[PDB]
Amino acid sequence: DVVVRLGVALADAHWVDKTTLLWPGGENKPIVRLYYSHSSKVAADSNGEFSDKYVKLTPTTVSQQVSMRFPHLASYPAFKLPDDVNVDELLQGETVAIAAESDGILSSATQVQTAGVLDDTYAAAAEALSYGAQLTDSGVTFRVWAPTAQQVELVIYSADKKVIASHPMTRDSASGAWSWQGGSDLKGAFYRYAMTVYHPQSRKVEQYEVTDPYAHSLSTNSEYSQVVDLNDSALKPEGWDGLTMPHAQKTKADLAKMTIHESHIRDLSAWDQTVPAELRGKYLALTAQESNMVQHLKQLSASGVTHIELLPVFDLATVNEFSDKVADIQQPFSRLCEVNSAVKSSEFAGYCDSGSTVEEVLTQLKQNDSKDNPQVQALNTLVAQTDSYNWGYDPFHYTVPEGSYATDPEGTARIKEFRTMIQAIKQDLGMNVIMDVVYNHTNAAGPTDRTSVLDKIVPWYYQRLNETTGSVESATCCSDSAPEHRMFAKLIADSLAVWTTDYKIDGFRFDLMLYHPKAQILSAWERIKALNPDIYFFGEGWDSNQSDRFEIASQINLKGTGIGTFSDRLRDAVRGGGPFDSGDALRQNQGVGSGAGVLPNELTTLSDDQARHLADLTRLGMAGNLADFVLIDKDGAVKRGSEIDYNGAPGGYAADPTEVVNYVSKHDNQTLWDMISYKAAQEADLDTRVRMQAVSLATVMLGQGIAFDQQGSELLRSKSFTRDSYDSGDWFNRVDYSLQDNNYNVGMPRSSDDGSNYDIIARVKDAVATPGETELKQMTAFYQELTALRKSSPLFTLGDGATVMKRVDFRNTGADQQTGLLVMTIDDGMQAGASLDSRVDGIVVAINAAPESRTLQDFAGTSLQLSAIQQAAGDRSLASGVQVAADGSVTLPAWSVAVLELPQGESQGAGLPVSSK
Ligand SMILES: OC[C@H]1O[C@H](O[C@H]2[C@H](O)[C@@H](O)[C@@H](O[C@H]3[C@H](O)[C@@H](O)[C@@H](O)O[C@@H]3CO)O[C@@H]2CO)[C@H](O)[C@@H](O)[C@@H]1O
Ligand SMILES: OC[C@H]1O[C@H](O[C@H]2[C@H](O)[C@@H](O)[C@@H](O[C@H]3[C@H](O)[C@@H](O)[C@@H](O)O[C@@H]3CO)O[C@@H]2CO)[C@H](O)[C@@H](O)[C@@H]1O
Ligand SMILES: [Ca+2]
Ligand SMILES: [Ca+2]
Ligand SMILES: [Mg+2]
Ligand SMILES: [Mg+2]
Repeated sequence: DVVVRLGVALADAHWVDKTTLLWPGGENKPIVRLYYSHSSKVAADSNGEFSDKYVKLTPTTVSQQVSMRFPHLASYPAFKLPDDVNVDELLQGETVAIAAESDGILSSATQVQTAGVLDDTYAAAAEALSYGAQLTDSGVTFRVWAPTAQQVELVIYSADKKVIASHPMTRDSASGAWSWQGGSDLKGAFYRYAMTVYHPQSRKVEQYEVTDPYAHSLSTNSEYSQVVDLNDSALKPEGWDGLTMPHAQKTKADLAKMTIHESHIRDLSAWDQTVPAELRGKYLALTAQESNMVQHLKQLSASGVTHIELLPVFDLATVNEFSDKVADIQQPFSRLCEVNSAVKSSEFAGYCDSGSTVEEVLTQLKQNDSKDNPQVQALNTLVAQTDSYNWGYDPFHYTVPEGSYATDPEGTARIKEFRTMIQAIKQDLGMNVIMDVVYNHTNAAGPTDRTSVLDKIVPWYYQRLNETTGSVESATCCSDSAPEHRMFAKLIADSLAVWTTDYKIDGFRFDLMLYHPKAQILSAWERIKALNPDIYFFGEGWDSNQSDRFEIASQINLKGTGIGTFSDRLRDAVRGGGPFDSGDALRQNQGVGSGAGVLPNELTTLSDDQARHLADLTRLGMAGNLADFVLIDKDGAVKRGSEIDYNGAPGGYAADPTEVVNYVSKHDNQTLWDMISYKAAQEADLDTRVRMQAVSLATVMLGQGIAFDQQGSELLRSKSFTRDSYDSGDWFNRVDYSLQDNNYNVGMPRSSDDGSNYDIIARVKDAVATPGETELKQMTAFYQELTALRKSSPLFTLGDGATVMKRVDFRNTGADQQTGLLVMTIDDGMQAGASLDSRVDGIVVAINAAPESRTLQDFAGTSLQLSAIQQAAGDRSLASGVQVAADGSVTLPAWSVAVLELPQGESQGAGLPVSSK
């Protein structure tokens, strides 16, 4: 045969199943071959010939199975391998697709992406097995999937990290998994997998030790995995096996009551001097029953907050778990200098031999901090490199608790402490627990990074790659994963199963769910429902550009599935603007909650029509953002929810309100208070802004969607205008449970991301006083009033979309509406069906997001009464000053919220029937 002669570039050939290669470079070329070398690079010798073995490819047509699996490759020129190819032999080393002209002169040569053929060859067999260090009756079975590795050894380490054994593992030909079976004496042992494996990024047969991707226990800072039996009673708090979910999640009416408090382990306790010092920033702070923080959460729970959602508490990578390598702001500046060489070489080096703590230094820097001298963030940006603080969207191991939140990060101790926290939240605080999970990316990839785990063990399989270059994509921020590949889908479901069964997690929030296939999220839900039939899944289902590779798990595509998604519709209508706003747009783009139209600031050009459009989105969201809900829009037109525009997209997208998570604040982007501070008119005084915060939250808390909120909205939480505070430390993320202030105006935010906002910040920042104890207590009262109202009646939380459509309506709609007045009715009368609430025949929710008093005549002649919960709050109520006249007319003061009711008599009454449209 013809010798190819006369280098390798890119990686645009795709070996997608046993006998199919997709490659643009082989088109119309007469000689197309797949060369391979076990132990070196497919390269030309001194002669210039390609002497490595090869498999010849013949042009062919893309099969239907291939086009279904990889629609983004379906137009690639297809080539067929001989049916007798030993795929397992080729996959052990480098493969290169080579095209040549009829004489054998090289036309192009490229590397091969093999994830498709790996799935087609091994995935079914490998999916039938279980992975990790698995303690059994007979002892232990280790198993790791590594279908391309040339060798795998199990390295066993002593407690002091001395090698005590290195065991060659046994490869299973059908699955490509490696196993090793031993005695029960290996319980508690540390271990890694010694890999000998070709990595296409380096084109080397690499040799390295890697922790177990199915690790369930770790040494300090995740350097070694550890054999554990999570069922061990020594790893459980007393009574763990009997722990029950305090809030039901079985029916859609159950789910709709979900009211989420999105929290972070350090944000909760890092500043609370009434938490024991040894527990600040730890899981166990939730057991400090006498602390300000825990007492505050207990009162929130009593008032109707039902779920704590935890920011990453799986093993993140971006905090060093070796305490001697970390300095926090409560510690001496001298400690910071000894762990942080960037500080020691900085303009702040003069503080190294001082006797001040870092937070004492930051405090003194506040007075002269400004846009022209952003020195608080200058020092804090250095502190952030070596402190204990990160949101943790940086996955190191998916199925071990984070070590730095434990009092002892070495070994199994963190498992019991994590469970002690979960038990404290459920049994002692009475709230369910949601975990934020981040399967959409890894912290790192490639053969060299300390935190690259999956991509060292099966290179180029667990990460999503560019079709041409083979580079790991970074749409997520970081190292994009590939949940469309079967063995990572399995890893995800197996991981969720441990969190569900062994840690008793009640629901899961999928970070960047839009990068997952719809089919994969649904398959995971099917598998977890077998373990916990009431588990709830939701996530960020924005529109993504992965739609060319598979049907994405988005808001639109999840309609009717029961998987929830955050809604950005009510969020942006009430907050104003969008997450991408910068500069003067942050002030111009007022929301319903900050007086769009009705209380304009000096920069906005918002029209009355535009303000009323935001109210349409807000009403639609209060009714659960349903595609088929019927309302009267700003022009008097009859519209389904899907016909209300949201930046060119159909606004209403859901089938049931339990598919919609409404919110006006979250860990991402500016806090609600900082948004109100950007947007409020200069003449809106401090007490008005507090009511703006409460009016904004009322659209969520009194709405039919699931209610979600940021830890501290009830305390007017500020991040000093920081938009993206993931690494902004204790300083900018502070929540003060002693109620002295809301952390506003503690220095200009990080210049790298908010520098473009310094001008507008300086112009708005000092408009009114910073909240103090009086305002914090009044906001907490407002907040607990809203959650208590939501909790008090099943009419707020109907759950079923058809039931919402049969019962929920709006008044003050159309072209003659009073702008900013949101009036929702919920029917419990005879035309709705059964009475769901024996105390009332109907409810009216009136939110007057306006600086005028408003009078309503819609309920004239009815028996309407102000809710007793709000009457009991007196002049501290959001309904303070509301008047219900004899004739049924109702007057609301400025910036007020009233829940009114028709009292139910001896039999079900007429109620508030939905108007015909
Ligand atoms: O150094 C790694 C990575 O750090 C930074 O990315 C972080 C984001 O800045 C931060 O906002 C957070 O992003 C997550 C959101 O909080 C979450 O709600 C959702 O939208 O997913 C995001 C990604 O998980 O965390 C990331 C990762 O730590 C930085 O911006 C990146 O450039 C950098 O590569
Ligand atoms: O991924 C890294 C990224 O994380 C954070 O950005 C997130 C936004 O904060 C968050 O609002 C969301 O953005 C979506 C909009 O909300 C939605 O209305 C629509 O426009 O889609 C947007 C995403 O396409 O998600 C992003 C992505 O996580 C963080 O703030 C960034 O700094 C960081 O770069
Ligand atoms: Ca940090
Ligand atoms: Ca793409
Ligand atoms: Mg960690
Ligand atoms: Mg009733």
